[PDB]
Amino acid sequence: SMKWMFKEDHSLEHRCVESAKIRAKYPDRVPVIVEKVSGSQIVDIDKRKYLVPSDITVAQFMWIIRKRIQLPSEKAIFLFVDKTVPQSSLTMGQLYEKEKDEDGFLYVAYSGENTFGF
Repeated sequence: SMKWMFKEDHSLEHRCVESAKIRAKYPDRVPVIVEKVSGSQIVDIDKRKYLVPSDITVAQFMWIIRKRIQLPSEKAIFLFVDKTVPQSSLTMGQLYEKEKDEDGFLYVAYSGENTFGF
């Protein structure tokens, strides 16, 4: 189970306000929080917060993260949104609706292994 440092760093209200602010200013983009699955071997990521157009796919977003942590192409990465790996043909906008947190953000976990959940 993920202990999100973004959630320990900011209160529920804080997160609710800021996500609503960013969604009002940029309604065609979805706010994303990215943290590494605890105990996974993969390198930690330098950038945690992401504002991405709802027109891009999950496969495209994964490339962004892969490139961010400079993961070799021959190494796997798996995204988790609430213990389940999301469909790569899905758009971040479609994905936002189904998996958005109570606070208005989309939380994405990543790992080098899919032993984490479903």
